[PDB]
Amino acid sequence: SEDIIVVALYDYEAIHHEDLSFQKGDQMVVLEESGEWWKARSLATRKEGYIPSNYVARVDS
Repeated sequence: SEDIIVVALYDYEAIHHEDLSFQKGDQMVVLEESGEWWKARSLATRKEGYIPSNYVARVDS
């Protein structure tokens, strides 16, 4: 029973309305699945926005 939580493997700063700045070793949950831009919620701040999946890793935690 996996889930849609990913981890940011590199630092990234937001740049839009529902954007999200994560870090090189951050953890975020995904709210929906899409192309390379996934919408997730950063648990470190309970916020949520976009995150380039090309520099992230999907996991069930």
